[PDB]
Amino acid sequence: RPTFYRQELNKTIWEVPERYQNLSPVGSGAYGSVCAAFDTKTGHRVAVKKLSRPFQSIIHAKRTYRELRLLKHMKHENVIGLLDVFTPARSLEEFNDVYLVTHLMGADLNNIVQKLTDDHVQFLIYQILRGLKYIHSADIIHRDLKPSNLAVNEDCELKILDFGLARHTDDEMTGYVATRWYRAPEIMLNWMHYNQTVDIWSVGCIMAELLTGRTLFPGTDHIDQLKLILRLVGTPGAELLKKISSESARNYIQSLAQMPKMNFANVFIGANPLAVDLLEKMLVLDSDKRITAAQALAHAYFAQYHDPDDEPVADPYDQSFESRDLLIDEWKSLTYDEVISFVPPP
Ligand SMILES: NC(=O)NOCc1ccccc1
Ligand SMILES: [Cl-]
Ligand SMILES: [Cl-]
Ligand SMILES: [Cl-]
Ligand SMILES: [Cl-]
Repeated sequence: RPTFYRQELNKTIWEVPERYQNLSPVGSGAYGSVCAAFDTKTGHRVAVKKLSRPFQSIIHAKRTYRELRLLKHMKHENVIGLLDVFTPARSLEEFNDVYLVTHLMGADLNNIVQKLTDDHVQFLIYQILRGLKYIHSADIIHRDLKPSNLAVNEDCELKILDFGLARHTDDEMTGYVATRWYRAPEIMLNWMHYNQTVDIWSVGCIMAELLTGRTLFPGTDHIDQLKLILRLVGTPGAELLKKISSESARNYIQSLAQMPKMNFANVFIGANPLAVDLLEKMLVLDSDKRITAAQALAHAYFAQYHDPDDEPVADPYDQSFESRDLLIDEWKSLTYDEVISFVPPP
């Protein structure tokens, strides 16, 4: 066990191993607090998050376990990775606080989206799809891909962030808000059971915005956003209408006048024809028919970067716990086991 030291950072008591030095606050929220630090063992600048109230309810305790399970699994160049997890507790009986450590990320895709060449868009979207092939191979769905969740460094290298965090509230999804502009229509409106194809819709929205500099579907509310979507991709045919299980949602959609799919070459004026082709294969209303991440990596738009021998898949991820019912202290004991069993990366 390392030696820990204590200090108070903006009304919070932080107790961390000696290896972490020069702590300084970076952010706060309902989730907890974050500090930047220097890791003397590895030489990295790191971000350290102290969870707030990790075991205060069954829902909170299960969420803490979920976040730790997801972060411990992710071992890919284009996905956030866990550098360390620790607790000052010396036994399960005194276990209360959880600290998570990752690389310090500077800019997200907002902080750049600058003047992006088509070569920049190729490389950025290639890296998102390489990370998604990995995530999807483990049956993990992100559900919240947007520019603020994509970290980028000075060399244009990209990582996908935000796994296992608290679900977005109803009020966070209301009105003229980027928290909804990238969501697939079937999850925005609870049309049906969704699956991993929801993430490819988000990639299409991100790629369009990198090419134009403008939000693709900046709706002022759920219904305005759906109208913007159907104007571009067309109203649904009877094939897709069958698959909408909500009779109420089906009824509403049929109340709208029918519209054909627009010509994407006239929407994305001047863009690479191969980029236009890929956007048409991502932004398909029927999720059954969207291109997958593994398929999109092989599209000609990425010929400069595609290497099928360096696009790895994930180890299997057992998420049977998600359907399991447990008491607060049982979720907490499961979390404790995962803290003490952590093996740092090479
Ligand atoms: N869950 C997730 O995707 N990231 O949260 C882990 C984390 C965030 C900031 C600083 C240190 C660790
Ligand atoms: Cl130490
Ligand atoms: Cl503790
Ligand atoms: Cl965003
Ligand atoms: Cl597993």
